[PDB]
Amino acid sequence: SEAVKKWVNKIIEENIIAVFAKTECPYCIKAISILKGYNLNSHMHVENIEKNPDMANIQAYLKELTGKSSVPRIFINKDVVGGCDDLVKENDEGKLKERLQKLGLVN
Repeated sequence: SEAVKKWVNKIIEENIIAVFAKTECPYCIKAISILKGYNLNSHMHVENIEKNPDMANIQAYLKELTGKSSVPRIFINKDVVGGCDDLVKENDEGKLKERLQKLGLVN
């Protein structure tokens, strides 16, 4: 409960780019690949919450934070990006690059 929330928080707060994912999910894989395409590997953490005894608790907390329980769930500098579709929209429309520029992750 408190333990789960603290664990999720630590992932989000200690990594500039935090992705919560599940096993063999093409939208998780696509989102992570897009982010690595910006050379973000050094500041990215991917957590597979399907391989976790508390998956449902984690998903419920992600829904409390973001409005959705599904993965992938993507945070950038603690800001909610959302899922892969949200990432695609931001990427295509220049918003992702702008985010990353403000973080010094992209020129």
